[PDB]
Formats: sequence, structure tokens, C-alpha cells
Amino acid sequence: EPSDVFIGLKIDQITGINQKEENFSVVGSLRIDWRQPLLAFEHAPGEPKHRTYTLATFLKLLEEKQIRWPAFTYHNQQGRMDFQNRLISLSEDGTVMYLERFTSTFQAPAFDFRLFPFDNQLFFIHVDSIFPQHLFRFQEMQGFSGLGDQLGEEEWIVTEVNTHLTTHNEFTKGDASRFVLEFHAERHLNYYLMRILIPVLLIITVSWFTFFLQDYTKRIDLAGGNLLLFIAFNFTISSDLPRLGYITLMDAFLVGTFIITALVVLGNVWLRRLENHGKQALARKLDIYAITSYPLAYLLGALTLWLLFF
Amino acid sequence: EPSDVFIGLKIDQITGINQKEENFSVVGSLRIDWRQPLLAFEHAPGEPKHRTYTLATFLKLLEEKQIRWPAFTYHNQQGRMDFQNRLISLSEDGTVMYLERFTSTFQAPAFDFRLFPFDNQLFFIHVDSIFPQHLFRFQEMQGFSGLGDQLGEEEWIVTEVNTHLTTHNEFTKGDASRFVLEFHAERHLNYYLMRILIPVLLIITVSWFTFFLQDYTKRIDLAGGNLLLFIAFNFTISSDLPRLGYITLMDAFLVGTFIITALVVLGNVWLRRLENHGKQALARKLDIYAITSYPLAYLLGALTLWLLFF
Amino acid sequence: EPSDVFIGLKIDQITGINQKEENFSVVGSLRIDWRQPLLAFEHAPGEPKHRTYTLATFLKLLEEKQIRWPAFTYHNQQGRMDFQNRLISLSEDGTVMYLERFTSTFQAPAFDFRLFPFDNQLFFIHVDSIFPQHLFRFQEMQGFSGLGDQLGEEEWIVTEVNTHLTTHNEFTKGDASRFVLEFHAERHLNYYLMRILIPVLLIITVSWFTFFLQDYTKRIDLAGGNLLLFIAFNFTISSDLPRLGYITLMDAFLVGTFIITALVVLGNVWLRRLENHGKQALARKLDIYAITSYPLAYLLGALTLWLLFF
Amino acid sequence: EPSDVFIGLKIDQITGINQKEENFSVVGSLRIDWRQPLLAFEHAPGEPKHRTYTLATFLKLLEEKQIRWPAFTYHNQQGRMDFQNRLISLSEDGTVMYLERFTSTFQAPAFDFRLFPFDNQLFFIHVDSIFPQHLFRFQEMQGFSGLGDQLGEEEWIVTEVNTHLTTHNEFTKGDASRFVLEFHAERHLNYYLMRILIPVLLIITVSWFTFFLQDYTKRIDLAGGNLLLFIAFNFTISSDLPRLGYITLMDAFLVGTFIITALVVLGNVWLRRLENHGKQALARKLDIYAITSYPLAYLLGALTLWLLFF
Amino acid sequence: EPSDVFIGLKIDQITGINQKEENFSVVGSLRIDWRQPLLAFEHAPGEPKHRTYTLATFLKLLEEKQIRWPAFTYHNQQGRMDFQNRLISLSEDGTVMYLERFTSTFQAPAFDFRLFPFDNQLFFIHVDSIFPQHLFRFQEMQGFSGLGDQLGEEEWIVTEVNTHLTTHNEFTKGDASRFVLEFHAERHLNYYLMRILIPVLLIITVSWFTFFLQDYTKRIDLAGGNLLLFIAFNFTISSDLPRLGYITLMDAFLVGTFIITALVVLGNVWLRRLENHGKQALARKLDIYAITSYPLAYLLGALTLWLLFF
Ligand SMILES: CCCCCCCCCCCCO[C@@H]1O[C@H](CO)[C@@H](O[C@H]2O[C@H](CO)[C@@H](O)[C@H](O)[C@H]2O)[C@H](O)[C@H]1O
Ligand SMILES: CCCCCCCCCCCCO[C@@H]1O[C@H](CO)[C@@H](O[C@H]2O[C@H](CO)[C@@H](O)[C@H](O)[C@H]2O)[C@H](O)[C@H]1O
Ligand SMILES: CCCCCCCCCCCCO[C@@H]1O[C@H](CO)[C@@H](O[C@H]2O[C@H](CO)[C@@H](O)[C@H](O)[C@H]2O)[C@H](O)[C@H]1O
Ligand SMILES: CCCCCCCCCCCCO[C@@H]1O[C@H](CO)[C@@H](O[C@H]2O[C@H](CO)[C@@H](O)[C@H](O)[C@H]2O)[C@H](O)[C@H]1O
Ligand SMILES: CCCCCCCCCCCCO[C@@H]1O[C@H](CO)[C@@H](O[C@H]2O[C@H](CO)[C@@H](O)[C@H](O)[C@H]2O)[C@H](O)[C@H]1O
Repeated sequence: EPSDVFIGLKIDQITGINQKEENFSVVGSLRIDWRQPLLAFEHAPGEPKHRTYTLATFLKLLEEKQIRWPAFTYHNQQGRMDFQNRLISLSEDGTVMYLERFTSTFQAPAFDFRLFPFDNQLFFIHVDSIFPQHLFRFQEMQGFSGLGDQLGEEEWIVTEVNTHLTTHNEFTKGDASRFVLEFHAERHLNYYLMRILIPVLLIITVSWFTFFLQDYTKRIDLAGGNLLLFIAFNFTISSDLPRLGYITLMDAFLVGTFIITALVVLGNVWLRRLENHGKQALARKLDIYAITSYPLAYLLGALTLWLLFF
Repeated sequence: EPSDVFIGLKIDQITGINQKEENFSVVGSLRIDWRQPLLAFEHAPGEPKHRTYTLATFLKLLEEKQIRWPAFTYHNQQGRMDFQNRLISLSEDGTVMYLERFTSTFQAPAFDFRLFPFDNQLFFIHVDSIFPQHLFRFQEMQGFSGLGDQLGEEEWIVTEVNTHLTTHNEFTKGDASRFVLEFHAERHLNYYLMRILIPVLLIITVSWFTFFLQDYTKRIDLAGGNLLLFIAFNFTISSDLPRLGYITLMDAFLVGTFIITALVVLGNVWLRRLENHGKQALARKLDIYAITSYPLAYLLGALTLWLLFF
Repeated sequence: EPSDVFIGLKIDQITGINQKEENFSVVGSLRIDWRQPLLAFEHAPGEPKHRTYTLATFLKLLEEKQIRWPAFTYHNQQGRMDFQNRLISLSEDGTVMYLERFTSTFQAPAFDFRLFPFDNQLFFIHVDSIFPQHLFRFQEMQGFSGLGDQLGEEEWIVTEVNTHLTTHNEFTKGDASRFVLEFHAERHLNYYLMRILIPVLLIITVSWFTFFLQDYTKRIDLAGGNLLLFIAFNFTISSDLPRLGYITLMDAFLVGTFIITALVVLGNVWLRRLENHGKQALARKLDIYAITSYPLAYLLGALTLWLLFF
Repeated sequence: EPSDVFIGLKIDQITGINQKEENFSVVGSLRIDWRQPLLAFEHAPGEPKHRTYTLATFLKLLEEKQIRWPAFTYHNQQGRMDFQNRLISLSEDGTVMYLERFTSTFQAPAFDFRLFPFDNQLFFIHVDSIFPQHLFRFQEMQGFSGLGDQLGEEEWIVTEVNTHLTTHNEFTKGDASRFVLEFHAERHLNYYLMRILIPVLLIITVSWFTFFLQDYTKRIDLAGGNLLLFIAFNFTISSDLPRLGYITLMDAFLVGTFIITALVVLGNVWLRRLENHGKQALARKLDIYAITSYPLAYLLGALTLWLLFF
Repeated sequence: EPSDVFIGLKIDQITGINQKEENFSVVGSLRIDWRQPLLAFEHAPGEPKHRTYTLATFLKLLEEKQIRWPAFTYHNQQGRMDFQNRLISLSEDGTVMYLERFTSTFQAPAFDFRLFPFDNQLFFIHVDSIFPQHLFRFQEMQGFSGLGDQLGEEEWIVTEVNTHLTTHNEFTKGDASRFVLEFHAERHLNYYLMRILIPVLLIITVSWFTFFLQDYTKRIDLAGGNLLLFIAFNFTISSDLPRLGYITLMDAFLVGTFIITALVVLGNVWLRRLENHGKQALARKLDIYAITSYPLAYLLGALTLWLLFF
């Protein structure tokens, strides 16, 4: 009969969420309870009823007794797992308690930035049993798994935390146990309001206000400058994401700013040649519509982006 | 009866304080005195009264004698702890002296940047007993714990250092000991006066002085440039912080600069159209108030920020 | 007779493709099946028919029995291979199953950026037998090798995956086995359309539209600014590549932008001196051709680049 | 009687001096000669008169014989010491020769940037005896300690190298030996002349030359631009230092550039309003003093900075 | 009699050349053949004629037999050497074959940037015998040492590869063997033509062409902008080098650009005041020489730089 391996994973810190590399790093602890009756002992007269081991001594003991351990792997770990404690407690009836405290980075392949920065992302850690389920069957350790009270993450807010058990077939024909700890996180938007939204809005609006001069050349100069600045914003914002194969909401907004600025310049050149070839009064009359249409474009385009993505 | 484990933590260096990642790194040393009578020995004729061990040999000896060690964990450590010395001295009556010298990064989850750069932050290191308090009870080693004389930190100044003992329930139903070494630090403000405050003040004041030209178009051009520069300052300053979900005092000051610059531009456009449609004398009379109100806004807004945050 | 070593390499993650350093990093797993009859055992009465080892214990056992293992090396690995599991399963007839799970960076010396960003690159991992082929002959493990379902790579798309066996002579006069896992990848072009192509097109076209002012000095000013911006784009784009000894398609396009902008400026200076020394009407007539030739240059040059590289 | 431990530290490379983190990294080698008569042996017939050990085997031998080793610590090491060789040679009379070759970073808490870039800094490595001086007394190994011939450091020049012995009380009530290797270094100034001094001088002087136009508005525009550029220089230069709590000479020079530029702008606005309200001839007469006082300010301020700091 | 240690070093990859840190990183392999007759064995009946060891087991065997190994050190290694394989093959007559495959960074203290980017640099790896030459004498392993076919380096081209044997006295009074593998490399210049040379040439020439306007103020404005851009190029280019104590050819060229631009501005101010105080015709006549002398300065200065450095 397969042996039961109870698994608990506890995330104590989120040291970082790297959206460009699409990974996240955590400090967490793994707890395993596994009753192996072959490990049963009897303490000596007035002798310890629980035996404490390093991971190394325990594995050497298991090899000497020819006992297979429930070997596992963090399936989506990437890089070096920095271990703090790898401790074993062995009770008299053969129950092995294992504590593994670590820091490690994990892949986040469910990142979808289409709604960025209004996106809710899925983060998980997979713990895979290497041996098949007719040898070991992972269970859920009760009252341990989850997320901690001081995760130390400022941009992200955890919205849902979940655990469950599934299967994998990485190395065996038969099914092998997989423990999953997953959580969902959304962003705090204050950073994007302050550093991205409000600057762009101020530039656009300050341009509109300066449009009341009635000097078409000034409009063209200012609009060219605004386009340059918007392209600087494009490069800055794109730096923080991966080189995605699809368009983000932020990309749509920035392309809108590019296009609206260019159309502003074009309309101003038409007005300036209208005033150049004698049509100054027609130029001013149409300047009325230029003013009364600069912000209609931005409102309408914002509604269009909302309709598309949401 | 529970065994007493005396704990001392000494911080010798602050190698860095990373406010963006909200962590800090230290070079420090841990001292543990723990009397285990089972470890008592007798030296041979004219033989050493104290035995020196590596951590590895000592733990193998403890496992061979089936003695549980007071296993501990740096609860808020993140990443790899680089150990320098892990030494053991065992006296004849069984007193274990342990020296652990290390470099490690630690989480700083109490960072609150609301008053930045006038903030005083709390930094701590937690040392957790893995086993419950009916087995081991942490005490305070006397005359060892604290902070050193050459911390090597230039921006921060330590204001208070403290130690105490509390409990945790990370891995056991029963309470387990927790040793805390905490200190409070504030910033030196010279960097912010020289690189942030004085440049912004110079830009604002040089703009005001140039406002005495009486050429409204020059005001608009200069103000647009000033707004661009202030947004560059926004991006630079925000780069050094995390993507906070709340507004910092620095954010409030930068938003004030944005808004005041935009209002300057708007007032200048109104003046320029007043001079455009025949009201040159009214334009100049109101230019008087424009000048006499440019700095009132900045003083009043600075007082408003002080009132809000302090 | 040489011993057969069956090899399987599975790539589970592409943690990154570094085109500047010309390397790529993966999380993957290596599987080796190797029948060594000298390792045959018999389980005790009702005793395990498969023995589980750490890599270290197994190698010590092999050394004690004076059995040569099929030593191998990742020929194009660079840096530190971070191992997760190094596990051994030994069956009763002497079949060794080895599992090696790792993270490592690998050289990508086949990077050819001539068509960048329309390039398809070759990535491979070489696994080399250190000992010659009269001792060990690598075979292909069936149903294991390849690439996974969640590679986590956003810019690149895998187009072909392949495995095969070849030889090398790194350390022996005789041939030694080499296992190769290779795959081809191309880029998603969305990043380059949004962040590179469309901004450059907008700048060029907005310049052309502003050319309808009929103010030659404005043309010269705007063109100088455009040249400056294009050189900023040159530096940015080149930052992401290595310091290649040959010209990339992107380099050709940027040099074209430089030259076309300079020719624009030159033509405008000629027009401005034509209008300066009395030939205003001739200046305007030729301005017709200036306008009707600004975009012909860009279309013709784009066709020329396509002809050259493709 | 305390045992003599002769110490030699040799610095072979300076891999880097990090003035922002206030540390420096070296490749060096440590030599220890320590006569322990308990380690005396006799070679077998025609057998080696010197025994070669790894550090690990030697420490296991010492533990088996219950011999305390002279445990030491690099007191100002920070981070991971990457060891190359840790070798032991044991002669027949019990003299242990130890070779430790390493790479490591070390704290530089004596950095004082007040005169930067004309500063001479103190760099040291402390080697601390953990055990008190009634057990071990550090001596100086003769003809080994110092700095090498190829340090590989380009910006810094070593001016003085010194060794000596002192005491510490880190872990014991009694005094413990401390070996110090210190050296003083100054900078090559060519980098600062070429990249900092000459650009600033060129900007200032080119501004002065352009002041001979007699167009006050051009002066104001150019001066505003110069102030912006000087603030860019401020941010760049400050990036390379820590966030110091005191003013550097470079900070004083940059603040001088800010202030002189602002005063230039102010004087030009006064001249422009003098010419505006009818006083063109008075404006020109005072423009004479404006010109004849622009460089007096810079010379006088440079002398003032020299007087203050030197 | 001293024992012969045959040495072969093979460089398979150049993972990077870091000219700012003046180091280079390689993936390479070390081969050592060393006949120690004390290691001679006899295989059992039908038993392996060659014994395979890990480095650790072999060193423990050597210590047990009290055999001194030829201990060596990579003299100019800096940082951590990441080992891939450390394998031993021991033949029946006692010949030890050692394979060491590694990744490591090495100091490049022969970097001389005076002719940069037309410089040919010397790169070497030193392998030092720790023990003196009356114990071990390094020889050259034949047919192994050198550089590989896929070095993976794009900017540099290897021009000469060499090996030889010399001596050192690092740790012993007597001479100890030193094996040297050195190679010379030069740069591909395409990067510097495309990203540095051609942009600067375009800026200079586009300025000259715009000089045919005959509007001195435009010349001054454009020249000031060009000086600013050249100083940006100075900072960018200097970022990639160390903070050298001497002047590079690139530094000379950039200082030339600064000075020529400033002289352009000065001449234009003189022309503008000549036209201001009534001498418009003299101003134009001398403008002829201004034009006919702008490029003479650049050609003459380029010849001067060539004469100085070459
Ligand atoms: C006065 C009381 C004294 C009694 C004993 C005190 C505490 C006992 C010490 C237990 C620590 C185990 O000792 C050592 O710890 C570190 C991390 O902590 C482990 O970790 C080390 O190797 C593992 C290998 O994966 C790495 O993850 C890790 O980066 C590295 O530092 C070591 O492999 C272990 O050998
Ligand atoms: C002439 C006198 C000679 C007498 C002996 C001299 C000194 C004795 C040497 C004691 C050092 C112990 O030897 C070695 O030291 C380093 C750090 O120092 C330890 O540290 C190493 O493993 C631990 C694992 O967590 C890591 O933290 C560390 O990054 C790594 O370098 C080694 O695990 C230890 O095996
Ligand atoms: C309740 C059940 C408990 C039963 C036992 C549970 C699991 C058994 C633990 C097996 C892990 C092996 O133990 C340890 O693991 C880490 C990685 O995982 C290895 O890895 C360590 O050394 C290798 C050396 O190349 C490095 O690649 C790696 O960076 C480092 O962390 C250690 O060398 C190994 O000693
Ligand atoms: C044909 C002749 C062959 C004869 C033998 C040849 C040479 C003998 C090899 C001696 C090297 C010792 O073997 C190994 O070396 C590396 C560095 O070199 C050491 O270093 C390793 O652990 C220490 C721990 O602090 C770290 O500093 C280091 O980053 C890590 O790589 C290993 O701990 C040691 O086990
Ligand atoms: C089915 C066949 C199975 C038969 C056996 C298969 C192969 C045998 C495995 C040999 C590898 C040796 O095992 C392990 O490898 C890694 C690198 O590879 C070594 O390297 C490790 O320690 C050294 C110390 O300097 C470091 O350089 C290195 O960064 C670290 O990963 C380990 O010290 C060694 O213990």
C-alpha cells in the first residue's frame, strides 16, 4: 500500500515579484510528516523519545536501512534554493517530521499583462513527488499551509490563497502526486496614477490650455515636443515589462497618445497654410473646432480602449 | 525542565539598506551559551579543559549521543547567509559556547515611507527557536548584544538599539522563544537638500525672476520646460522607492510642483489673450497679481503639506 | 564491449535568453539509464527490490567496487549549474536510473543577428561523454527528451525541436559520444512594431506633414532634432545587442534614417539660400520636388534593405 | 605559555574599489606558521618528512587529538569569501604551515569624501584571533605581507603600505590579537579633468563668450539651459558617491555653478527691463560690468572653496 | 629528483571580456598527467586496469598514503571558480590523469587603452605550482593547450595564442613552476564606426552644411547644441572604460570636438558683433574663411591625433 506523505508549504515573505523576468521570489518553509514504521526505535532507560537529525545524517541512516524516502522537487523553482534549516524529528513509532526553510525564485508562467496595470495574476508553487503514487501519496498537512502576516510586498495585494493536490507524469508512466499552493494578487494603482497617469494628463491638458493662444506655429512646436515626451514614456514603461507578443492596455493608451499628438500637428499645419494662403477667417472659424475636438478625441479613445479590453 | 539557551546578537556592519527592496544587510555575530550536562567530560592527565569543535563535528557528536540541539532560525532572513566562523567551545561541565559570524540580508517589513525623507524606520532581526519552550527557553546573553562602533552606514544614523524576548508559534502548538534585536534609524538630510531640494528651489525661483520680463510667451515656454523637468525629477525620485500603494510626502511635493507650473501656464495664456484682444493695460495690471501670487502658492502649499503629514 | 548509456534531456523552463551575452538559461532535467551488471544485488527476505541513493552515496559505492561511471559534461554550460535533485534508483539486475534536475546557463554561439529582428536562432545543449566510445556509447532515451509545455518565454517562440547523437574528441584520441538537444526559435515582432517601428514612422511622417508649412528654417530645425532623436534610438537599440563585427538589418535602417535626415537638412539649406539670393519662385517650385521626394527616399531605401538582406 | 601564531597577509589584486558601497575587493593570500609540538611525528623508513593536508583533514586530525587551533576571522570582511586553496604543510617537529588563497570584499569605513576627488583614503584588513592572548599571540610573518606588483587598479595609486599588531575584545574579556594590513591610496585625477572639469569649464566659458552678443534674452535662455545641464551633472556625480551626511568639495563646486548661473539670469532680467523702460544706454553701460564680473565670480568662488576645504 | 607534472589548459569559451573591470571570463578545462609510482596497483583477476575517482576520494587516498600532490593555483583568478568536473583516472603504473572543467573570471592587468579602439590586448592565465621546483616541475602537455573553435566572443578576434613555462617565488624561497597560456586579441571596429564615428561625423557635417545659411545666431545656437551632444557622447563612451589615469585616443578625439565647437561659437560671436557694429560686408568676407576653415580644423586635428598616438 502506498505511504502517505503530508505536505505543508508556508510562504513567509515575498522578497520580490519580477514581472520582466516573469518570476517571483519567496522565503517560505516546507513541512512534511511521514510515518515510516521501519524507522521505529525504543529509547534507552530514561532516554529521548524523539530523535533530532540533520538532513544529511537522516538520509545516510535511510540509505543504510535501505528505506526509500519520498523524494520531491519544486517543479517551477528556478535558480538556487538557499536553505536555512533542513531538520528532522523522528518519533518512537517512526513518524518523520521534516522542516525545510528556504529562499528561492519561482517561475510565474501565468503572467498575463493584457489588462496591465489592472491585472490580477496567478502565482503558484508546485511540489512534485518524484516517485509514483503506488509508492507515496501526498496529502495535505492541516493548519500549516498558506501565506504569512508580513509578506513585505508593497505593490501587490494578495486576494485569494488556495491549496490542493493533483498529479503529474514527469518521470514515471504512473501518476505521481503534486502539491499546489497558489495565490492571486492584484496591484496597488497609486504608483501608476502618480508617476504615469497624472504626468500624461498634465502634459495633454497643459497643451490644450496653450492651444488658446491662437498661434498655430506654437501648437506645432508644442505638439512635436509632446510626441517626443510620450515616446520617452513609451520606452520607460516598456522597460518594466517583458518583450510581449501581444498588446497591453498601456501600449494601447500610449499609441493613442502618439496618434492624437500627430493628428494635432497635422491639423495645425492645415490651419497654418489656411492662414498662409489668405484664409485667416476660415482658419479661425475652424480653429474653433480644433479646440472643441482636441479633448473629444481623448475621451472617445479612452472609452474605446475600455470597450476593447474590458 | 526546559533548558536555558542564552542568546547574543552583535551587528558589526550595515553593509547596506535597500529601501526599494525594503531590506537591509548586515555583518554580525551570534553567541550562544548552552549548558548540556550530558556533554560533560573529563580531560586526560594534563589534557585540555576546553574542547574546540567545528559546527559539523559537534553536530555529529550530538547525533551520536542522541542530544537535541537548540535549533534556531533567523525568521526574517532572506537569501543566502554567508557564514565566516561556526565554532564551538565545550567546557568540562558541559557548557557549549557557540560563535556564528555571518553576512546576511534581512527583511524590513516595517518600512513606512509616508514622511520620507523625514522618516524614522524600525529594523529588527528575529532569532526563532524551532523547538517549543518546554524544551528550550531563550535567555539574553549579557554584555554582548547590540550595534558596533563602525557600522559603515553613511545615509542612516542609529537612534535607539533594543533587545528583548518574545514568543512565536511558527511550527509548534506550544509557544517557542523568539529573540529580537531591533534598532531605529533616521536619515541624514544633506543629500536631499543638495540634490533634490535646492535644484527644485533654484528652478522655481529662477522662473519667478524671469517672470519680470513681461513677455507672456516666454513665461509659457519656460513653464512648460519647468514642468518637463519636474516630471523628470518625479521619475528619478520614484525610482529609489518601491511602488507604494500610498502617497509619500515627496510625492505630494512633486504633485504640487506639477500643478503650480500648470496654473502658471494657464494664467499666462489668459494674460496673452487679454493682451491679444486689446486689453494690454488690464493684462499688465493683472500681471502684477500673477507675480505677487506665484510664490504665495508655493509657501501656502508647503504649509498645507506640513499640516497634512505632520 | 562498450556499455550503453541512454540519455534524455528535458527542458522545462527557459528562464531567459540573453542576446547581448549570447547565452540562454534553462531549468531542465537529465535522465540516464545505465545497466551495470556488477551492481546487481538480491533483496533480503521481503526487502526492497529497488535501492534509492543520493548521488554522493552512489559514487562512493562505485568507487568502493572499482566501477567506472559514465562521466559526462555539459559542453556548452557556462557558470554554475544549480542542482535541485541528483537521485539514483538501482534495480535488482543492476540498472541505474539517474535523475539530475538543474538550472544552468548555456552558450549560444550560433547567434546570427544579421536579420535581426526577423532572425531564427539555433539553441542547443551538448552533453559529452568524457570517456571514449569503446567504454561507453550514449544512446537516446525514448519518450523523455524535448521541450516542455510552460517554457515561460514571452519574446521567443520555439519552431523546431530535435535530438541526435554525434561524437567529439575533447579529451581522448578515440571518439566519445555526444548527445545534442537543439531547438530553433524566432521572435514575436510586436515589441519592435510598437516600441521601435511605429515611433520612428511617426517621427518621419510628422516631419513630412510639417514640411507643408513652407518655412525652410523650420524644416532645418525639425530635421536636426529628428537626427538627434534617431541617434538616441541608435544607442538604445545597439545597447541590447553585442558589439557585433558585422552590420545588422536594424543598423542599416538606422543609418538610412541618419542619411535621409541629413539630406533633408542639406536640401532645405539650398532652398533657403535660393530664397535668400532672390530665387523665391524657383525655391518654391523646387520645394515641390523636395516634398514629392521625401517619402520616395524612404520607400526606395526600405526596398534596398530588403533586397540586400533577404 | 601562549602559543605564537605568525601571520602574513599578501594582497595580489584589487579587483575593485566601490566608493558608493564604501568597500573594496581583493584577491590575496594568508600565510600562518604555527608550531604545535603535539603534532610532531616521525616519518617511516625513507618516508616523507613533511605531510600535506587539506584544511578539512587537518581540522579533523586536530579534533581527534583534541588540539585547539588558532581560530581567526577577517573582522571587516563582508559577504562570501571565495577560497581557492586552503592547504596545510606539517613538518616533523610540529610546525604547521597554512596557505589560504581567497577573494573577498572588505568594508572601508574610513572613507572620507570631504576633499573628493583630492582625497587620500585608508584601506585595511583586520585579521582577528578569536581566542584570547593567553592562548595564542599573533606575530608578524617576515618577508611576506604587503601589496603585489600587479594590483590591477587603474583609478587608485597606493601611496603607503603598513602592517602591525594590536588587540581586540570582540568575544573575550581578555585581550585577543589583531593583525592589521593597511594601505593608503589616492586617485588619478585625469578622469575628473577630462569628464568633469573640462566640460563644465567649456560650458561656462562658451556662455561667457556668447555674452558678447549684447542680446539679453539670449543670455537668459542660454543661462537657463546651462543651469539645467549643471543639475544633470549634479545628479550624475552624486550617483557615484554614497548619500553622505556632509558636503563634499564637488558638492560645493556644483552649488557654486547653480548660484552663479542663477545670478547671471537675474542680472540679465534686470538689464532687459532697464532696456525695456527706456534705459538702453544705462543698460549697456552696466552690461560692461556684467561681462567684467561673470568670471570674477568663478575665480573668487574657486578660491573660497579652496580656502574652506584646504 | 623532482617529479614531472604535465599541464594542459584549454579555453573553450570566452563568456565575456569586461574592459571596465579589466577582467575576462572563460569556460575552460585543465589536464594534468602526473606519474606517482607510489600509486601503482594491480587489478584483481579480470579487474579494471584503470581506476576512476572523484577529486575528493583521490585526495583522501593521497592523504592516507602520505603522498604530496602537486598543489597549484590559478594565480590571476578572481572570484569563484565554478567547477563542472574534477575527475581522476589512475593507471596501473601510477599515472594520474586529472580533468578539471571550470568557469572562472581572470584578471587582465595588461589592458592598455591608449590606442582604444585600435588596441591589441594581452590576455593570460597563470597556473602556479605552490610547491618548489625541487619537488615538482611543471611540463607542457602536448596536443591539448590552446583556444577552441567556438569561443562565443563577438567583439574580439584572437590573433595569437601561446604557451610556455616560467617561474615564480610566491610562497617559497626556491623557484616554483608557472604555466602560462596567453593570447592576443584585437577588436572588430564595426561597432565604433556605426555607433560612434558615423553619428559624430554626421553631426559635424550637418552643422557645416547648415553654416551656409549666413545667419550667425543660428550657427551659435546649433554649435551650443552640438557641444552639449558631444559631452553626452563623452559621458557615454567614458562609462565603458575604467577611470584611467592617462588619456585615450578616444578622449583626444572628444576633446577635439569640444574645442572645435567652442571655437566655432567664438568665431560666430565675433562675426555677429562685426555685423552688429556696421561691418556687415567685412563680416561676410570673413564668413568665407569661417566656412573654408571649419573642416580644415577637423582634418588637421585628426592628423595630429594620429601623429601623437601612432
Ligand atoms: C550552543 C548551541 C550550539 C548547538 C548547535 C547550534 C545550531 C546547529 C547548526 C545547524 C546548521 C546546519 O549547518 C549548515 O547550515 C547551512 C544553512 O544553515 C547549510 O547550508 C549550506 O549548504 C546548503 C546546501 O544546499 C545551502 O542551501 C546553503 O546555501 C549553504 O549555506 C549547511 O549545509 C549546513 O551544513
Ligand atoms: C597554521 C594554523 C592552521 C590551523 C587551522 C586554521 C583555521 C581553521 C579553518 C576553519 C574554517 C572552516 O572551514 C570552512 O570555512 C568556510 C567559511 O570559513 C565554511 O563556509 C563554507 O560553507 C558554508 C556553508 O553554509 C557557507 O556559509 C560558506 O559560504 C562557505 O564558504 C566552510 O563550511 C568550512 O568548512
Ligand atoms: C518527512 C520526509 C523526510 C525525508 C527526506 C526528505 C528529502 C531528502 C533531501 C534530499 C536533498 C539532498 O540534499 C541536498 O540538496 C541540495 C539541493 O537540493 C544539494 O545542492 C547543494 O549542493 C550542490 C552542489 O553542486 C549545489 O548544486 C546546490 O546549489 C547546493 O544547494 C545538496 O548537495 C544536497 O546535499
Ligand atoms: C594529476 C594530479 C592530480 C592531483 C590533485 C590535484 C589538485 C588537488 C585539488 C585541491 C582542491 C580542493 O578541493 C576543492 O577546491 C575548492 C576550491 O579550490 C574548494 O572550495 C569550495 O568550497 C569552499 C568552501 O568555503 C568555497 O570557498 C569555494 O567557493 C568552493 O568552490 C573546495 O571546498 C575543495 O573541496
Ligand atoms: C546512470 C549513471 C549514473 C552514474 C553517475 C553519474 C555522474 C556522476 C556525478 C559526478 C558529479 C560530482 O558531484 C558534484 O558535482 C558538482 C559539479 O558537477 C560539484 O560542484 C559543487 O561543489 C564545487 C566546490 O568547488 C563547486 O565548484 C560547484 O559550484 C558545486 O556545484 C560537487 O562538489 C560534486 O560533489
